[PDB]
Amino acid sequence: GIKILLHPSGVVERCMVSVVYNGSALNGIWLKNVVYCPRHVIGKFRGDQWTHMVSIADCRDFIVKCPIQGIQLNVQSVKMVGALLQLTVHTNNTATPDYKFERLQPGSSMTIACAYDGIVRHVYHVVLQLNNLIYASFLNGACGSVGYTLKGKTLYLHYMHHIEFNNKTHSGTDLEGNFYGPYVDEEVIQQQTAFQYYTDNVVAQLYAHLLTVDARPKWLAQSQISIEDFNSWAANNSFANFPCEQTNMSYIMGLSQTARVPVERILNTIIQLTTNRYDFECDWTPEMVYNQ
Amino acid sequence: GIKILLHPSGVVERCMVSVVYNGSALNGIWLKNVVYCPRHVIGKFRGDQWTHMVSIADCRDFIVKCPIQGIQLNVQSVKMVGALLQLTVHTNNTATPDYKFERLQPGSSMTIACAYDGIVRHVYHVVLQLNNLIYASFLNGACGSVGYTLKGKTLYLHYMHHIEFNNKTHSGTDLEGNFYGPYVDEEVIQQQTAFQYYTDNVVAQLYAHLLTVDARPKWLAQSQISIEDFNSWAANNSFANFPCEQTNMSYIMGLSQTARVPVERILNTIIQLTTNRDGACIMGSYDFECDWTPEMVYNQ
Ligand SMILES: *C(=O)[C@H](C[C@@H]1CCNC1=O)NC(=O)[C@H](CC(C)C)NC(=O)[C@@H](NC(=O)C(F)(F)F)C(C)(C)C
Ligand SMILES: *C(=O)[C@H](C[C@@H]1CCNC1=O)NC(=O)[C@H](CC(C)C)NC(=O)[C@@H](NC(=O)C(F)(F)F)C(C)(C)C
Repeated sequence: GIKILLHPSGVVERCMVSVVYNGSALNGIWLKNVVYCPRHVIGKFRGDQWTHMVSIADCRDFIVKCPIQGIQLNVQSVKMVGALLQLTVHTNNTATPDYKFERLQPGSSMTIACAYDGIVRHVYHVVLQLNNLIYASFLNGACGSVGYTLKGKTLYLHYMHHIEFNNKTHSGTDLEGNFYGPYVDEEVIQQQTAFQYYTDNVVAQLYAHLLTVDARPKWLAQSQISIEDFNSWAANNSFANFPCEQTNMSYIMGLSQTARVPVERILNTIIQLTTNRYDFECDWTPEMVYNQ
Repeated sequence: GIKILLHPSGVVERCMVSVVYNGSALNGIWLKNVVYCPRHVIGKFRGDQWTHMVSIADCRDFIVKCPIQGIQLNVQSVKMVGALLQLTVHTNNTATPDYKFERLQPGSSMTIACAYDGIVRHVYHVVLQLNNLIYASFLNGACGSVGYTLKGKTLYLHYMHHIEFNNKTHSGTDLEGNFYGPYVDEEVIQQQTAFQYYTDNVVAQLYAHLLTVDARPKWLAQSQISIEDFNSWAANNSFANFPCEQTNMSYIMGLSQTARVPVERILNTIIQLTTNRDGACIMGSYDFECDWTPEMVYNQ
């Protein structure tokens, strides 16, 4: 069948640590001799206050533990890189894998390893939406949880949790310390970009339905529409211009011959399905549906 | 938010191993000094041929390796328990956690750690259906992959994969060697019982939609139907008798309160949706999903 595929959290679990600073506690990941955690554990500051507030944070206050290895690390250097803190410790993590800090483009998926007190409690699947927010699930003390993927032996880190917004949305930074979207780690109302459907993922979801549930459903459109006529419709109906990624076409084309339904009909079905309308319609990437 | 939550797989990766027997390769789990793996690694036998074929199987032909620990295991004795092989090794797994073999009932969820060659490649979420099948995703060499849950420190093993049927459905045994349902590890057509929706889980899906997507969607029924009037309809529309588990009512009654929508409207919505859905996408699904359990939607 066709399922939402997640990446095994084992390599991330061995690197997770807990970071507690003067009553505030969150999570952090431990790679080589550096621990990466959100900067707001030292306090809730704004704008350019961070440089100076990090400069006076004494390392003896950074209590860092890695429960899965039963060792308490000692901080020696503290450096702010973006909106993250790089905590240099004496002990090198023997469980460090070959990794890479890869930034996500909107529409791509990743595995969140939701962690509390330095221990991963849940893992689940999210996709970065065009508003640069993820629709996830976090409670107090979850900041520092990472979103990742895996390509063979290499851990690809994409995300670290920072803040939750009113409409059940979440934003954080990449492991280089830069937020996704115009969002910051400040507890104020922040304007969001209007939502837009990642069209390639909507098309991938419908094809997954025809390949597993029903080869010919009733709501499927009988007539085609051109990509051009769809893209003119999409510019006024909050749908992204198709195709979002030119590299998704070889997947979608292969999916359409497997399903014996040209993408023109799927696009038309998307337009006809606007009668029936957060939404969760873009969790299925064309790669994940085609490869499996 | 309300998400499909999987259990962290690191405990299972440290215990996974690969078992190869005369060109046949599949996975296995290694707890204490015994390896568990499906019995058809020694051949594709039928009926009661297993006990004789296992008793003549040379332990020197079992090539067992644990790639995450760099250990190659040596098999002392082999005994068949149910449809599973228990391969005694000379080395105790140091990473063995406190575990328990717990058989699932239909309607309950578990995390599948899909492995190949002793290494888990994908983890995903499935729910045991009333036909005692799971709707999963497996290729050749994936047998031996386990489904599991975690309650704090104890690892709860529920399932080990053995066979895939034509309609993209999968079956296997619990870790005690007994299949779920009347299915066996033989490559012939086996009658499956008709599909039936786990009503408690479909109720939990619509409640999940009301709590994170849209509180008052256009397809939510305005009128109610009683549980009994629903169960009369359920017997003719492939829906289980509500409730499937009495223990789900404490969760469902909780979801009713915070959503300000009683379960009677959810049940009447289920009935209306079977005739006037026309492509509505509930919780990211164009289908009735049994993947959302009331406990998972209510707890998180
Ligand atoms: C870090 O672990 C916590 C966790 C939050 C709370 C539950 N969901 C989460 O992800 N993050 C914060 O408390 C964060 C601190 C800032 C200094 C970064 N603040 C928030 O997420 C707040 N949100 C806002 O005030 C908002 F931005 F206006 F939305 C709440 C109110 C604590 C959620
Ligand atoms: C063990 O690793 C595999 C897992 C399979 C491979 C394809 N998808 C899976 O989940 N088990 C088998 O290949 C199994 C071996 C028997 C001796 C138990 N055979 C099958 O699953 C076959 N299915 C049938 O013949 C069926 F029962 F009629 F459906 C196929 C045809 C190889 C899938």
